[PDB]
Amino acid sequence: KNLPEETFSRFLLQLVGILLEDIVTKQLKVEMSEQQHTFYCQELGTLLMCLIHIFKSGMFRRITAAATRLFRSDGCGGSFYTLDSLNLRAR
Repeated sequence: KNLPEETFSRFLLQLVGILLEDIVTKQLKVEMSEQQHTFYCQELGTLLMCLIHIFKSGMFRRITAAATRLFRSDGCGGSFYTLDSLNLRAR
């Protein structure tokens, strides 16, 4: 028995995990071009803007209450991008 809010928040956060683990460790020439890297940055920008509008506009309350309980808890046995891995990628 899984909640819909859990599925939405896990999907968005694993997508940020994908984008971050791509943007950090992938070389600027031998894999992607310059326009591809700028589009990576633009995609992650509009994704975090959609996440901010979800976390701020107040029409989405259950999604925030879902995110508060899974940001804080650990990854399920390493089967998820846990939060401090995203902090390593951000730092």
